[PDB]
Amino acid sequence: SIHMFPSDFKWGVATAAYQIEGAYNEDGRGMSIWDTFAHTPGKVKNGDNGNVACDSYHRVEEDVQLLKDLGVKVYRFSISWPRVLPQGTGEVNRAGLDYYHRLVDELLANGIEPFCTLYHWDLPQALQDQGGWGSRITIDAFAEYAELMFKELGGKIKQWITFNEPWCMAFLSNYLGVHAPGNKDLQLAIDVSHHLLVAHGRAVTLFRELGISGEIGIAPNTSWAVPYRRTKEDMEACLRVNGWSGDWYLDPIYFGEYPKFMLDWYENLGYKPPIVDGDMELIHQPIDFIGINYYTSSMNRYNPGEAGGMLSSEAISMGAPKTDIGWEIYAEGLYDLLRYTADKYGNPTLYITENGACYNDGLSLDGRIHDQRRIDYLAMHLIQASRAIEDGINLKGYMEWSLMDNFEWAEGYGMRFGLVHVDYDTLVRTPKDSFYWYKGVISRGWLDL
Amino acid sequence: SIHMFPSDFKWGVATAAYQIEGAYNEDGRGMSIWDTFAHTPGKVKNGDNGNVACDSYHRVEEDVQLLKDLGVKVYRFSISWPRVLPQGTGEVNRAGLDYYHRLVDELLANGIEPFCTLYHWDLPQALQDQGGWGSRITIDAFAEYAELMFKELGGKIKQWITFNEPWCMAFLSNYLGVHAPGNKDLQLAIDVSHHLLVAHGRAVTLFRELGISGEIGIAPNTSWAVPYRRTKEDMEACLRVNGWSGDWYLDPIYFGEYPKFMLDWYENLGYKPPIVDGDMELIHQPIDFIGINYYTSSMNRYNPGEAGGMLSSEAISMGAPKTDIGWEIYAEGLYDLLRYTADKYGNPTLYITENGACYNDGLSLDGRIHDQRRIDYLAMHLIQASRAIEDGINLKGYMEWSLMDNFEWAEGYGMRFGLVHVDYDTLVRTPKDSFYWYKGVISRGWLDL
Amino acid sequence: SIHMFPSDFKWGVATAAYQIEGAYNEDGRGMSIWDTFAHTPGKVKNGDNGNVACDSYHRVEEDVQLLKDLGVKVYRFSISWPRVLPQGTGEVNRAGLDYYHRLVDELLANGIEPFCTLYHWDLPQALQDQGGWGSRITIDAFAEYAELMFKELGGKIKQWITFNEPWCMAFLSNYLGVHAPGNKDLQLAIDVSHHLLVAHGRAVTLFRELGISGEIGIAPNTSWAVPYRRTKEDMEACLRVNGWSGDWYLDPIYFGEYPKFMLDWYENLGYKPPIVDGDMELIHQPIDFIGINYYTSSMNRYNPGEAGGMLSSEAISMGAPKTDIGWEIYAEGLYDLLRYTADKYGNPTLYITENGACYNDGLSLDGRIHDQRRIDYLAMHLIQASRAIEDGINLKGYMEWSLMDNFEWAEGYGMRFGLVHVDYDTLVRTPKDSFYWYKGVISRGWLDL
Amino acid sequence: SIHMFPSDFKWGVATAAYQIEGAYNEDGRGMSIWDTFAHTPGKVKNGDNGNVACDSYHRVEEDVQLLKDLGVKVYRFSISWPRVLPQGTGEVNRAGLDYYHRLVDELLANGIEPFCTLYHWDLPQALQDQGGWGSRITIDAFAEYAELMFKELGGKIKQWITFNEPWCMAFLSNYLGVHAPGNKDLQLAIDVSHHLLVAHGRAVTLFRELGISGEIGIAPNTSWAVPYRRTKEDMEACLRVNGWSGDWYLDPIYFGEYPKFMLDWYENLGYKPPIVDGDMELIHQPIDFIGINYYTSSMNRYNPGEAGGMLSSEAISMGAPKTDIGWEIYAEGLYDLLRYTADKYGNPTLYITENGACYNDGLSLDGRIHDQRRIDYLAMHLIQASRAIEDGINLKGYMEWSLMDNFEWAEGYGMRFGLVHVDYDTLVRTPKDSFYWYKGVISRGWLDL
Repeated sequence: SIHMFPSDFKWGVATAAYQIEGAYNEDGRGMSIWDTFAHTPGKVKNGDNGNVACDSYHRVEEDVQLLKDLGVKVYRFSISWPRVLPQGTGEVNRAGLDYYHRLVDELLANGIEPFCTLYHWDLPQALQDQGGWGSRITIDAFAEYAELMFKELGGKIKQWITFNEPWCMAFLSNYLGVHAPGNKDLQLAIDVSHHLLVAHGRAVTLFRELGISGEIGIAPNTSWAVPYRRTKEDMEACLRVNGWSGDWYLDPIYFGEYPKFMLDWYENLGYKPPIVDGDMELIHQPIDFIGINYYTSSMNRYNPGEAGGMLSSEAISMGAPKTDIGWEIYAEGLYDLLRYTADKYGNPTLYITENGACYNDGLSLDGRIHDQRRIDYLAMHLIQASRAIEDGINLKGYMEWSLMDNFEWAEGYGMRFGLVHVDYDTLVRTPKDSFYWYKGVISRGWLDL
Repeated sequence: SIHMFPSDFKWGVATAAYQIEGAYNEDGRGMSIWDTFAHTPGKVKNGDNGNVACDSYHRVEEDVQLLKDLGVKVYRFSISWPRVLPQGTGEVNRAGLDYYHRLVDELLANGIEPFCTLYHWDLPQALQDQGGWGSRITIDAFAEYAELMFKELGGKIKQWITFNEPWCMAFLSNYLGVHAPGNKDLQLAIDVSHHLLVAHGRAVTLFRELGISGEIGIAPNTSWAVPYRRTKEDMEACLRVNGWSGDWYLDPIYFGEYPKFMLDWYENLGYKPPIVDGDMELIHQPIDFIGINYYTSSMNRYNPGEAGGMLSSEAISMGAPKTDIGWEIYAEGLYDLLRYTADKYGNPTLYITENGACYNDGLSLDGRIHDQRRIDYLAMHLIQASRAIEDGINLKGYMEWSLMDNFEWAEGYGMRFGLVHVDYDTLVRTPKDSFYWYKGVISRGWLDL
Repeated sequence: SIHMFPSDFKWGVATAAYQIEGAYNEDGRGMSIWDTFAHTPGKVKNGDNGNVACDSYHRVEEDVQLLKDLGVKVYRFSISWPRVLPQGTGEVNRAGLDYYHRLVDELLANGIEPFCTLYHWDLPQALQDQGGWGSRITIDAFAEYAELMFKELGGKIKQWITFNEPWCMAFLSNYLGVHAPGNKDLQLAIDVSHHLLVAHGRAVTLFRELGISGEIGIAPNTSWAVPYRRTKEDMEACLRVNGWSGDWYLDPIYFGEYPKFMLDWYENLGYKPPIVDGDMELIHQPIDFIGINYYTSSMNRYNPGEAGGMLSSEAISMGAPKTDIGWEIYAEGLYDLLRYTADKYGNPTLYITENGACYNDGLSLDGRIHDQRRIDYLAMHLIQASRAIEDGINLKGYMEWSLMDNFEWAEGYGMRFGLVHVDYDTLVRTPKDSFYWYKGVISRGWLDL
Repeated sequence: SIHMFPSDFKWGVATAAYQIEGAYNEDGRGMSIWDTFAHTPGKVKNGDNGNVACDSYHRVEEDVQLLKDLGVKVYRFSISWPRVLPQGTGEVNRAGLDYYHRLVDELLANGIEPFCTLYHWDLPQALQDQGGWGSRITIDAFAEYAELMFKELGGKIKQWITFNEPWCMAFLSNYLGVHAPGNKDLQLAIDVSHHLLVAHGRAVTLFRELGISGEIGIAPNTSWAVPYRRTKEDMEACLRVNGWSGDWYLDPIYFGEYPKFMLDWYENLGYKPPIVDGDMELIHQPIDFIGINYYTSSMNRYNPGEAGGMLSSEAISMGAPKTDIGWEIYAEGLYDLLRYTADKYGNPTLYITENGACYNDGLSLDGRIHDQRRIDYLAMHLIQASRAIEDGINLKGYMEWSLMDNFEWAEGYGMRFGLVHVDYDTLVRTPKDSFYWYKGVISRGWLDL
């Protein structure tokens, strides 16, 4: 069956600074909360860290070569805040900016549109020492940072993302303690969520004031959940899942207010966002697009007990196949999420800023990586992406997650999400079968599956 | 995650006369349309036929042993019409009835509840020579047949199914020409559908009049389809899918009228059911349960062109994993179908009379059949079955399709659906891993997946 | 493509006394030229002999069981002359006749038609000591032998073959010295050819006089050859190939004279058949059928040099695939041979008395013999057999060579021609995949290939 | 057996522009009907296209190196019409001509004789927009094209072929709709067949007028068929097979008239070639040779029903071994075809312009491709080629199909016909075992098989 895609569809791939760059202690780069976290014994699996990663800092040419070989039209990457402003504010490290300029220049020179992500969890340790995202001071620092990048790369980059996966940097980091800084405080997580949103709003305003042409948005990893039973309590239990991960950030931006149902939920628990008068108006700035980061979804039901958790929404195994990282495959969730976002936010421009599977396939004696499982996963989701477009949703692009295997945060290097296999011991890069497959999909513009 | 099942849940397994029995030309058994079809060159793959099959006719003890080893509480099987009435009517072949009595006695002796299926596509050739289901004469023959079985086994059997998968015996057989008799006439298929329904209604009436205690119903293989786009035309295109395969038979029974939308669809094409005055009232007889036969579902969209077919409903590949027979795995469709049936028909008693996967796994040098794929499939669907029960649907039982590998109709013996591996050359039966797995599920009454 | 076969087509399989029986020195059996030959160092590969073979002499029940499992309608076997008449003449060994009666009775009891072959190369050593087939005395001995068998088994057997593969027992044995007795004399080979024909004629006459109902014929292994070039000399070179192996025996029977072209060829070399006045008339007796033994054919060209040989007909490799015994696969040769025989001899009743492939496939760890190569070979030839029938040729039956692996004469036990695998060390018989395949072909009566 | 070949035998290999070149959108190359076809969803398997192919456009040196390593004396390639005349007529793209000049120069520099093929299905889309070969305008365009190439490369190339496989570009493309343009109209296919023949005749005339020394011919893929039964109707059914694919084109050229039997066949169906007065005389121009393209042949029989098709000639499976693309191996058909052509057309100069097998063998861990099946196939056919020469047929050369694996039209890249393995993902070329084998055959000039 032929799954068609628009002629002007933006095919791309994405990466993240700390996950691929390496050279963490070079050319005046300051430490980030992740350098600290990774260096802390017991925080990352096997004691892995992004010290070297894929060494992309010294392999701009190699990165771009993979990109032009893939035939990608858009490349999404992030800027390492500590690399341009080691202290988060003040002294500008030109050596860092030089790298990003060199990268962007190569991209442009090869017809690849840069999709820059300002913040991808690598907060400068200096700012963290001052309270990190828990302090409003960091909001100022981010505004300074954003303005700097807008002035530096704003003339070459016309695709900007303020924060990538707000829930992960806020709740998974400050509430669940799985990601840097590694705190376990619900209120703090809510504080961080509020401060990042204000920082975002201010960044959007600056983008507009600077008159720099292009688009700017935010990329939430809106968690999806399907109602176990057709009950009001189950549907609401599922609404809270996408509510505390996506709606919590998109609503203040689009409507100038946090989602009511979530506010009431937190309020009943004794939690409220530290809203300083004027904040909501700062956050309430029109953005050009929403970045959808999808990987999986669950089947939830209302449960007031421990099984339901803070959201009293218990997930129930569908018995579905899982990726090597343990996530269930529910391709239909992509369509459901896109449909939801399109309905609620007035069908704005949507870009799948992240979508991929974790499959640890290595090299066969063949010399190649036969990751059919990744191909199958991607194919299923691209079918849902095409479905959404056919269903009138404004999906303007798709960027599969991870160009190459990288530092998978707390999981270390064990989990592989890339199209290009990276042997971390020899740093040798070998394009997987999925690479060549995706290349063909991009070339054709359609899928015969 | 623990998927619970009611204490009184009827766990079972099913088979079909011509698919396992064998001894087609023994003890006075008359030929059926399938004996003829299978014997016709080019009709069945490799020229396979149910002459011997699994030889269950001579292995009653072996069959029952597998059943008690599995721990099954219910066993669904069918009666070979030509074996009890070689000419479809008149002379009663007691040798045939003896077999069924011996089987039923063994079942009862081992605490296994018989779930008898009167008609499973094996129409006596003698009746086919007179026009088969295209002639109203066959309706009389079936009424005679039903009455005979009700009087013979009615005292031991309290679970009766008139027709199994009406759409298959009607449309796939007389419209698509894939199954016996192998005709290609839409109107004829509609005629057959009407006549089988009248025969069903008359059989239900007889069941009531004979005062035989128990339950009686019909088992449709209601094809499921998911709307590609959230469009009225797509939703209607999907409604026609379940409409011409399930609603077309259940509506005349529950409401005393064919589904309006289907009537109009056929009418516009110049097709109408041969309704003789009084027929609808004969069909409109209350049944005790609905037998749900589920295996897969599709994703359809409206299409007036050839791609849409007669129903102008084009199926679009989900890119989902498929069984060895080529059917996509869409476990959620089970829940959707059960939910649909429960809503429309007043939440009647439901029994999943068929559900399984076609996986051709053979014996490993291990000596066992490691069919994890079948286990995974079953597990996923049982999770949906439990979901339905949790969602208030009256699902009272589950019977996985095929106790052992058998004659898969037009596919011959190549496609394996059973829990027990059957080597057709040596007729040796070896329980697969799925057998032992299902056994455990039945024993526990729940599933930890 | 469906290759149909007549409803009354005689499906069968064949064996040979010395190749399967065993018990060479039991129940008063006399030695044959093959017992002597095989016992002679250097005559048979590895020093193998038919002392035990498949031990079919003690396994009548097992033989017949394989036959009824195969679904064969006709079974062709041969009578061990030394087993019924140890000295070739005189004293009758009733113990031997008892075996054949027991075998025939079992066959008849299971609906298997016996196809008896009087002579299959096992000439009694006693007669060989008197000159063997080189002496006219043996003609008398054979007449006595034939009469004995006709009187003994004539009431149960209605299918008789006097001599099997005359060329092999004559030329390959007395001219090439590869088979028993192992002589190298062209004239002697011609003498033997003449004497066996007279013995045949006399046997046919006796068959008629005894009034025993049934059929009687001879089974030549008419070697086929295709003209390399469309030249008269090449066509004649090819005619001599089928001429000295088949025409040389069939012509005296059908026309009462040896083929002219062959007579002239031998005459020019100084060779002539020892025709005693009256002989040709004795040989010129009407037979009921011709037994065609086909396996392969070649591509020949005229060559007066050594490469052409005695017949000045040099074979040229077609580069075609070969069986494990080294014979090229030329299925079309079957049709060509049948067509030739049908044209020349007035389209008489034809029976493919031998056709199979030598494939040494053994048991896999599977426990089965996956001899797809044998299946493919048989299929190709059965397609040609069906072709011949469609082309109006009177082919009334097919008997694939070797029911089970046996003593392959000079090749010993190394070459396997059977449908049933025989482990010569343990004497265990295991039906190969070809067995089950052929069984299906016989059952259907057609072939979907 | 030694199969000898003449000392002056022209050993070669062949390729096709769109199948290997790549760089479809470079140096001003215009689109062809195949670029369009391949780019159309659902037209080519997996959505493959000749965009890159083997990238031979940028690898002239590599191509020639393989050629000199193979020891080939002749290299047959085709000119991409859209590459020299992007619009089919008018503006000459010198960049395209430069490539062909560079290739030809390298060939000549290494002692390799160029065998140029003007048309190999890649008709300029511009001409197709005007009706393509259905319009007589294209005849003019081809005449202009031919004249251009004759003037450009005529001084270096002395071996010219106007059209390659006329039946494929005509019937398979415009009647069966399997190849570009993809039409289904018998009359249109007949129109195209007529127009290409006129274009051919005009091209031959130009070749003569320009006084350019050398040879010029046409290469039909005359389909061969063997009579199932020795019946007149079957023989005629087989004559139509080679008649509508080869005789239909060769007769107007050699005799100045379409084959009578074919004319009558089409006429009875209501079809006639659009013969404009003077056309037959234009086509009736003496050619220097006939290019025989052989791969397989069938066994046909007369059949007025659907099974017989338009030609009422039903093919019957020989059960013979097949190549990986599904074609039966019938080596003898080569000899039969050559013999037929030699008899009918006055034994003109013949060149096997195409002959090879589709075997998808890839690299073993050995690092080499052990394609013994291709070697066996080639060997068998070369034996028939030698046979033809020995039989007095004027076979002056052999060119095995595909130097390297390439874009197999509608089959995409999945089917491999080359002597050199091409990994389409890495574009790495690895000589297969067949390469080294063929090299040896060319070196020796004979074959010991």
